[PDB]
Parts: sequence; structure tokens; C-alpha cells
Amino acid sequence: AQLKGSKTEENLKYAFAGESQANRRYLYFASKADVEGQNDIAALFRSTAEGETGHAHGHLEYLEAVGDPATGLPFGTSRQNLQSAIAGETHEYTDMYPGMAKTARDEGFEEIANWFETLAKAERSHANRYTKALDGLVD
Amino acid sequence: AQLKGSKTEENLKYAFAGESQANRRYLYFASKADVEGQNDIAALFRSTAEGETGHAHGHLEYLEAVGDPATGLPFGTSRQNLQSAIAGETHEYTDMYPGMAKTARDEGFEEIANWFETLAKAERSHANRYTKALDGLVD
Ligand SMILES: [Fe+3]
Ligand SMILES: [Fe+3]
Ligand SMILES: [Fe+3]
Ligand SMILES: [Fe+3]
Repeated sequence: AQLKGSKTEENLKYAFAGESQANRRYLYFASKADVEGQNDIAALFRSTAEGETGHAHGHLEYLEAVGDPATGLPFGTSRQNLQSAIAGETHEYTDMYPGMAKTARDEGFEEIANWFETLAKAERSHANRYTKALDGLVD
Repeated sequence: AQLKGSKTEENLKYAFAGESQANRRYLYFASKADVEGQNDIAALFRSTAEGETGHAHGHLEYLEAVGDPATGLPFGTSRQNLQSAIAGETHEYTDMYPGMAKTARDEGFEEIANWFETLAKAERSHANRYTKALDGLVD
């Protein structure tokens, strides 16, 4: 049984995306509870969120055998990880966010379009900072 | 312009999924850098990860207008957030992870099948604990 090409590979990718989003959603919910004064519920969202971190990183460990789910590229060492991050960030600022910005403007969501443009610029900053770190990597 | 049904809705959901995964991936990479001794790189993966948290939560905020990407339910208040988390967790432990476990076992990935079964049990625990919290909520 080779993981590359299997249904189990696409399920690990899907579950990794879901666990990742669950951690994000639960911390967002924790902050809503914070403001409401629901400190016990905020603590519970935070603790559950740690569980989803453990789940997501377990999925990622299995996916080391087949590649980074965001890029298809090898990950593992810091050199590989920086390489995969630069490629993903480059996709985000040259393709994904500008194209989402265009569609938002075309559909009449001007503020959301400016938000996608703000994020394209941020991901370009991320990309260039990771590239600088890769240039300085001594491994 | 109505966000519900637009291409911009689907793009917010996709970008939220992407930003969520980026934070998880970058923290994973930070831990790899930790063990290698690449502390400057680890610090950069963590700082960048904070940016991806900010991005994902900005996407979620726009999605308040159409519903939780995991469930379709409204979100915002702790009462709503708990109900959505419960519905999502219930799908995970009754349908998603048991189904992935079966596919993995059938494909020859016994360890991954057991992992999916561990996670089914874990999400059931989360679902029940959130339900307890929802019954205790005073708002
Ligand atoms: Fe989980
Ligand atoms: Fe980024
Ligand atoms: Fe980002
Ligand atoms: Fe959970």
C-alpha cells in the first residue's frame, strides 16, 4: 500500500484542512466569549482548539510521505519547509488573492476587494521575508 | 450586492481554509526548526503564523454574514458558536472520521485507520463537552 494516489491521501488532506479551520474557528469563538464575559466557555474553546492542533499536526506527519498539502512539495527540514512556504506564498500574491480581488470588485464587493488586495501585499511580504531567511540558512 | 451565493462567498471560504492551514503548517515548520536548532527560522515561522491568524479571522468576520463555513449555521454569540461547533463535531465523529477509517483499513493503512478511529472518539468527546457547556450557558 502506497499512500501517494490513494483515497486515504485525499482524506488526510481534507481532514487536515478541517482540523486547521476548526482551530481557527474555535479561537475566534473564544474571543467572542471573552468579550461577552463567558470566560469558562472561552477556556473550553481554547482547550478544544489545542486538541485540533494535535489532530492537524498528526495528519501533517502522515502527509510528509507525499508532500505539503498546500504546494505538493517536500517538507521536513527547515530548508524544505522554507522552500515550500515561498512557493505557496508566491502563488498567493501572484495568483490567488489578486484574482479574488478582481472577482470581488466585479461583483460589487469593494471593501472585500480591498481586503484581498491588502492580503496579496501581505503574502508578498511574507514570501520575500522567507526568501531572505532561506538565503541566510546555514544547515 | 448580496454576499450569499456569490463567487466572492466561495472565495472567502477557500481563503479562510487556506489561511487556517497556513498557520498550522507554519507552526509545524517552527517545531521542525526548533529541534534542528534553527531558532531564528522558528521565530519567523511563528511571527508569520500570527499574520495568518489575522488573515483567517478577517475572512471569518466577513463570513458572519452568510454563516459558519463548517456548518452553514449563524455564528457570533457564544450560544450560536457552541451550537455550530456541536453540529460540526457531530458530523466528524458520526460520519467523517469513521468513514475515513474504513477507507484507510480497506486500502491497507492500518495505522492510519486506527488514527482516524482515535480522532472519531476524540471529536465525540469534544461534541459532548460542548453540549454540556451549552446546557450550562447563561446569557
Ligand atoms: Fe479534531
Ligand atoms: Fe503568508
Ligand atoms: Fe495570510
Ligand atoms: Fe474537535
